[PDB]
Amino acid sequence: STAGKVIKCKAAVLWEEKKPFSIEEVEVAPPKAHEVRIKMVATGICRSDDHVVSGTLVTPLPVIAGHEAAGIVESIGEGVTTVRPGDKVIPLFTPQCGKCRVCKHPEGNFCLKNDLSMPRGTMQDGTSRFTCRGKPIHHFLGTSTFSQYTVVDEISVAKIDAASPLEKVCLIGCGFSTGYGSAVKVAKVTQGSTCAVFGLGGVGLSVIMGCKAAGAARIIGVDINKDKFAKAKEVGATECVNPQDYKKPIQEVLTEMSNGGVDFSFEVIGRLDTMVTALSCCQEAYGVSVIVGVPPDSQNLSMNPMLLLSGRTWKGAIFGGFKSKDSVPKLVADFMAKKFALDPLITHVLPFEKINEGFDLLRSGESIRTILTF
Amino acid sequence: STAGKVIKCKAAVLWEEKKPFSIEEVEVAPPKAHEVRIKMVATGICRSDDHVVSGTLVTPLPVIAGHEAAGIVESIGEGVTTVRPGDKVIPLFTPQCGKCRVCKHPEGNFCLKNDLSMPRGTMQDGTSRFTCRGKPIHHFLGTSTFSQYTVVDEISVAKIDAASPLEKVCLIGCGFSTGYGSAVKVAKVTQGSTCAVFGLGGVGLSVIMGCKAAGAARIIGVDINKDKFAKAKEVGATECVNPQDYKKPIQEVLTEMSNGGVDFSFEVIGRLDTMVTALSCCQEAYGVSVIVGVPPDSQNLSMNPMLLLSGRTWKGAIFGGFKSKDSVPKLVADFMAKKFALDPLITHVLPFEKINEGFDLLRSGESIRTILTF
Ligand SMILES: Nc1ncnc2c1ncn2[C@@H]1O[C@H](COP(=O)(O)OP(=O)(O)OC[C@H]2O[C@@H](O)[C@H](O)[C@@H]2O)[C@@H](O)[C@H]1O
Ligand SMILES: Nc1ncnc2c1ncn2[C@@H]1O[C@H](COP(=O)(O)OP(=O)(O)OC[C@H]2O[C@@H](O)[C@H](O)[C@@H]2O)[C@@H](O)[C@H]1O
Ligand SMILES: [Zn+2]
Ligand SMILES: [Zn+2]
Ligand SMILES: [Zn+2]
Ligand SMILES: [Zn+2]
Repeated sequence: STAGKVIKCKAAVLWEEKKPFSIEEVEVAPPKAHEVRIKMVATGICRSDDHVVSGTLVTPLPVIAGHEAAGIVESIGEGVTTVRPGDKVIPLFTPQCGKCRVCKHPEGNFCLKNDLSMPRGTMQDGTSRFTCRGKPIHHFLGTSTFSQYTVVDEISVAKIDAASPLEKVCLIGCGFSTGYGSAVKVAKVTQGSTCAVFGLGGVGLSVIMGCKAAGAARIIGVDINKDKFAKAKEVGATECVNPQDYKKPIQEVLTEMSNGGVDFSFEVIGRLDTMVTALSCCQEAYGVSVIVGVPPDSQNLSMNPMLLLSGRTWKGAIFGGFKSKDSVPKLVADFMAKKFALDPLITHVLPFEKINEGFDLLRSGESIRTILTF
Repeated sequence: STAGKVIKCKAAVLWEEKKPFSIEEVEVAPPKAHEVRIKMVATGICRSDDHVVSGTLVTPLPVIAGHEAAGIVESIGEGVTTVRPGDKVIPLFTPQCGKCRVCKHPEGNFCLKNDLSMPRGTMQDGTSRFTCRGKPIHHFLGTSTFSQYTVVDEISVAKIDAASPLEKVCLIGCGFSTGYGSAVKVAKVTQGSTCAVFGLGGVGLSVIMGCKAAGAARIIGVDINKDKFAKAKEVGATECVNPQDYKKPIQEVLTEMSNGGVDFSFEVIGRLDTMVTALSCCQEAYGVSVIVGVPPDSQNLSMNPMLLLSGRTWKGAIFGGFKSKDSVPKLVADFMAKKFALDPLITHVLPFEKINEGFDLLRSGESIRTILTF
């Protein structure tokens, strides 16, 4: 009838680097103790899944990527208590073991039981829940959501509102929370403040919303593509500056506009130079700059430490600084409240079989966000 | 009888770069509106006064340096209300105009009316209160304390406790507050935490005390001079590590000891490399590293931004992050309380006429702190 045993579905497998995804037939073993098996309803395509493909983000291959999705619980293993079959959920790429040095810390969120630091591409027990033909296939993070079914550990799953449109809230899985959290939890934006966001992409758009929910009073969005300027404005940016029309460094034109410099700056592109530029357009005495992302293959940036000496702060974070298991559920509750919208972000919805087409839209172009539906 | 007119005293003048101080006879004009004239009782010799000498710290010459001192008020100009003649005071190199964008900010302390950003070497009105023979001599910061008399603006002076030993509390003028504040106000050390302090000098010693007052539970002091290890221990460090005996990078031996890394790290040497090293020995998910000092002639440091992405913070500050006019007075009150001691810092007391000898002790050697008495 149901499941309590091996399943057979299609999943997008990466056998080799820089090769497309091969839609294959795989077997998904039943959940062991404290594991949960989920049937995917939708998964978004994020830059990091693409790194894996390039070999930039180094994790054991073949693998089953994806980490930004929402689904419905099919079956739960022994000792599980946070979810029940039928429950809407969101796989968590940043766990919440809830008892490490970091989980217990009032601010920390990068659970020690994560798998990006030193990826293993397995489950918490060190075995894989996947095989294609006779070959085991590795997990991605603790999610591997580019499969019709996946198994995740209980500290890597969040139970959400049962009324949740899983085709839209899947965003809270990475893209949206990463940006939004950077503003409201990491930089801890104050109201009346002036903010600058470098990069008007999806995560970028997310920050501008956090800055807005946060109460900010002025949000300058900066990008060298005039095209991205409308949604940003529509979603929250009060200004949009294209550094390509100025005849001077924009850190300069930025400090001039902010009359001393912005209160908080966000670098959501991942560029080294822009990393330093965003640092300097921040008010020298009490400005806070946040790095939302740095490519897995990033090199060292040159910086003058006198930049920090005045009184400036430089932070980083993963997953918008949010305690994953505790917060994901609340972001949904707020989305449900009518609080924020997620629609201006979804620019494309494709059937899951057309994954490689999703990556093309992504890889080169403008597709703010492509959602793969199962 | 008294003063309400020009005074004639000796001051240590720097006519040219990399030339010793020449004890000369200068005339100190009476305080104009909102100025205060102070008779120096003692002034400490700090690294930054020496930068000036080297040309590293670029300010208009000839000048009358010094900025770390305490004294007694002789006469006050028009509109003055915070001090009365006879009052013990401490000149403030970081003003508190009390009404700028930064003074009004709940955290900011680098008043916009300071003179290190773009030094003028004058008073707030843009004229000099000094002349040697017929030649005007420039001010240093808004202090110029290497004179038997000096004139400072009212936002650059702090009224302290009348019972205050001015030969010891002069420290609160730079050295002590710069370190102490870095721990208790900038990093905002929490109790039970583990801290690491790179540099076991005077300011360095000051941080270890702030970390201690702060409630910390473990303070590793690191320096490549076994000699500095006793006072540090005596003043607060629970451990002292000399990176020269290890066969591995100490960021490594540091993370090993802290089992993940220290909660807060302080770089009080001013070295680029050590700047990066201190950043990495901090707990990756929620570690906070503070730069207490960077030489005026510092170059760019190479750094991998992935260091910040985990969740680490990097701050800087000037004058221990303290709102100068508001806080100096309290540090004295606390010192008076019997709270902390300032004695283990003063390693030498010389008569003011032997200034150049003070710089020698400083320039090359071990003299934790040399106090010049008038
Ligand atoms: N030199 C530049 N100056 C300004 N804007 C730039 C520059 N180079 C690129 N951009 C802009 O930055 C944006 C990049 O975002 P996307 O490519 O659309 O990707 P997004 O998902 O929004 O951000 C991905 C980035 O953020 C990090 O979290 C992640 O690691 C990755 O580095 C685009 O709007 C692009 O025009
Ligand atoms: N590579 C190194 N590793 C470890 N310790 C070092 C190293 N190089 C120097 N030190 C130690 O750092 C200390 C330097 O402090 P001092 O020279 O005594 O000067 P201090 O006043 O304590 O600090 C001055 C420094 O701090 C900044 O606020 C200021 O701008 C200046 O750069 C000494 O104990 C010295 O042995
Ligand atoms: Zn944990
Ligand atoms: Zn992602
Ligand atoms: Zn001010
Ligand atoms: Zn000083």
